[PDB]
Amino acid sequence: MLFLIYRKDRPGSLQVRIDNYAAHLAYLEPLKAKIQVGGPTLGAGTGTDDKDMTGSFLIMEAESWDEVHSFVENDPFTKAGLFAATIVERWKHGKHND
Amino acid sequence: MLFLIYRKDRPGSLQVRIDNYAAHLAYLEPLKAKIQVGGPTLGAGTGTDDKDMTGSFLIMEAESWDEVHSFVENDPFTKAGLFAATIVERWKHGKHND
Amino acid sequence: MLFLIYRKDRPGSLQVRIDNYAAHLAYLEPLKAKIQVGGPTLGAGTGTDDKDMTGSFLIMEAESWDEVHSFVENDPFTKAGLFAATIVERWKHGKHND
Amino acid sequence: MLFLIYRKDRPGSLQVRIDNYAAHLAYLEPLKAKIQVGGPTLGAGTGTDDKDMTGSFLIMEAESWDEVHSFVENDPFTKAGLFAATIVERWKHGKHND
Ligand SMILES: O=C1C=C(O)C(=O)C=C1O
Ligand SMILES: O=C1C=C(O)C(=O)C=C1O
Ligand SMILES: O=C1C=C(O)C(=O)C=C1O
Ligand SMILES: O=C1C=C(O)C(=O)C=C1O
Repeated sequence: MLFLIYRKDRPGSLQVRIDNYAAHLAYLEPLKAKIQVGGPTLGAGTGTDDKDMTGSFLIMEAESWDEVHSFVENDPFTKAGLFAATIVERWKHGKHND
Repeated sequence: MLFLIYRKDRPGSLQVRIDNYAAHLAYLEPLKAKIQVGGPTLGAGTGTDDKDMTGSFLIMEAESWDEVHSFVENDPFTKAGLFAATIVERWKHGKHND
Repeated sequence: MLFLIYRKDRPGSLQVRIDNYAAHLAYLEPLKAKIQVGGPTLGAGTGTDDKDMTGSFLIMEAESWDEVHSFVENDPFTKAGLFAATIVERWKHGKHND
Repeated sequence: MLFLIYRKDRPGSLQVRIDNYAAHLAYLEPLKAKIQVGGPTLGAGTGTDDKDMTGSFLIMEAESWDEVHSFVENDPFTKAGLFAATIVERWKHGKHND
């Protein structure tokens, strides 16, 4: 069972993301087996550096919305108040293929 | 250059999705090389059938927002008025790995 | 200083909303002076009854994102795990008028 | 019948908003009777000037999703490719009051 987890940083908070980035990745590390796809959303331009990060997107396995809820609630990014938006959706790969 | 393309169906419009589903997939077919990840969002429960579809999510390569804009504008789903929400974000895979 | 606070219920959770609706309104009651606009989003059709509710939208005064964060975190609806999406934006009335 | 219409500008496109702002307001002018609430979302800080605008939010009367769809499709802002996100929801004022 897969979930899309989309979270967008509040304006002006890039430094909060940076300050908590190592802790965020350490929080994801034990969960890596459950994360199918993951990475930051990016802002203006073509840059792909740390300074270009504007949010977090993951596709993750979970047994329940309760599990997803706790995962989100316990993220260092969430606890730091980084995000202005959070969107979660149950999801599956298209079964033809795209 | 990758973009997240998230689109959520209007309420009560599952039959519109069904009616246009073959055309939508035919529209995606020539673009398949550019689509890294793709599939429907799903609603209540654990079902993964056609009746459980509530929207469309894709991660796709494009050279420009203009290209993404046209791709969205020309989708049979868009032309049928299926969606209540559309969210597009530039994005990259996390470069450690998750 | 005004914020849009948009929150959409998880699929299949209308009964959670109902179960917590009185508590939610009681939670908003002391804050009513700060809420400029408020009401539920509605689903398919033209109905405007309790059964048609699909989420919560408010425009509210706050002195800080920290205040908004706590307001959201302490809502009976949030504690019950009602929502799949939460979007917050600083906002102002257009100064001509619309 | 009321709809929330939420639209967020693409990154780096503040100047597109500025360039099209007069045309946007002229497009809204004949519709003003149908718009209950309207204004720009705002970004970082406490500023409320043109430079602080990051998107458009309206609450508007319409007889149909088809009407909302056309309204969005015909906006100078939409035609200019200003937006990264568009969210539309049927909505009503809470009938106690908040
Ligand atoms: O692969 C898919 C891609 C989509 O966009 C959709 O809506 C449904 C699918 O099965
Ligand atoms: O892999 C990643 C996953 C995230 O959630 C993030 O925010 C940044 C990354 O590089
Ligand atoms: O009133 C307004 C309405 C809008 O849609 C906008 O973008 C800016 C404003 O000032
Ligand atoms: O006024 C209201 C405010 C809310 O947040 C809600 O969910 C329902 C209502 O009727």
